[PDB]
Amino acid sequence: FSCDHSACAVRCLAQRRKGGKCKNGDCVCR
Repeated sequence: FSCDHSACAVRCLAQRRKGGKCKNGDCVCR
């Protein structure tokens, strides 16, 4: 397990969230 900024970034931009960022595991989308 490892909160990758890339994975979240893509998973965010793909969910119509203009991407996001990881926070100690919590993938925030903004």
